[PDB]
Amino acid sequence: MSVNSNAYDAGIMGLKGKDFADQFFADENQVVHESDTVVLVLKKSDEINTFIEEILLTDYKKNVNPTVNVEDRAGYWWIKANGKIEVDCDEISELLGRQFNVYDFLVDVSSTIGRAYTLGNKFTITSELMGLDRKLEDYHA
Repeated sequence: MSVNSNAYDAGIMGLKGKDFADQFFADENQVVHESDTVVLVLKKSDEINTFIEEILLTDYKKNVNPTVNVEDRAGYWWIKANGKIEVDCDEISELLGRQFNVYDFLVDVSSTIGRAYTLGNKFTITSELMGLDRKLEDYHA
């Protein structure tokens, strides 16, 4: 009837504190087998923070692609996309140093998987190339 309860520090070191939760769900890092996904990681600084918000949600949300999904891991942002992605030159560069360049991105950062080619004002990074082996997908003897 009169069951008093005041915290659980007497058992928190065993109840919820001892349930081996660091061995239930892993996925800390899986292996990828021959994938044509568009990947590229950029340092998480006051630079990426803003530009990323714009660049992606501005163009990729308003009109560009529903993919270009970001993933926050240890500290840097994980920008992954399906098929191909393309960054505009004017949004980020504006906040990342107005009148900046285009190849600034994917030049030599943490990593940027995908072929980047710029044209006028807007660079596109591909990671598929339409499949280098579309007709040679298989060849034996």
